[PDB]
Amino acid sequence: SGAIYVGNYRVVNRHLATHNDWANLVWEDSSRDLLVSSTTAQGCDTIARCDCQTGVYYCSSRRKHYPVSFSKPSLIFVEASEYYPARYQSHLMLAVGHSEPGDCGGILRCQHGVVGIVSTGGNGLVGFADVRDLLWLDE
Ligand SMILES: Cc1ncccc1CC(=O)N1CCC[C@H](C(N)=O)C1
Ligand SMILES: [Zn+2]
Repeated sequence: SGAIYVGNYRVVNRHLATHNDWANLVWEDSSRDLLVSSTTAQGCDTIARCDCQTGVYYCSSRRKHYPVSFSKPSLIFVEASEYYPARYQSHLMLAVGHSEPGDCGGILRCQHGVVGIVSTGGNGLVGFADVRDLLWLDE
């Protein structure tokens, strides 16, 4: 689990969104596994605006942060789960690293700020849903 809080927005994995997230929906994209809901309180996470391919991610199944090299956001084939049939997920970044299903929502950060959140995994490869292109998160 996990979320990004920026301005009056909450960014979460779409497959983990709550009834409150859907009742205050701002934007959602099944192809990216992203959902953004509105908040009353103001968040102060910083979103990275860059093309960094190195960063650090939080892995809750190990209570540890790991440094990783990751690919640029792209369309990647993702196996079926209880939340989606087999499909291509867009804006996804892969790295060699550990993850388990409950790790979804852990933040990936570079020197510029928040890059994305864990969204997929398996076979020792972890995938992060990018948020750097969502320029509206700051206004
Ligand atoms: C994160 C993880 N790590 C290892 C094994 C398995 C997983 C879980 C995983 O990949 N999923 C399940 C939930 C929805 C995901 C999606 N965006 O389609 C795919
Ligand atoms: Zn960066």
